[PDB]
Amino acid sequence: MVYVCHFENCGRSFNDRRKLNRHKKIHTG
Ligand SMILES: [Zn+2]
Repeated sequence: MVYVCHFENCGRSFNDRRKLNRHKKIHTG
């Protein structure tokens, strides 16, 4: 699935769950 890291430190979009899941770590630590 595609997801959008529209968060207040990124404003990015990622055409894969693996690419958002691996990136979301950088917004948890
Ligand atoms: Zn992001």
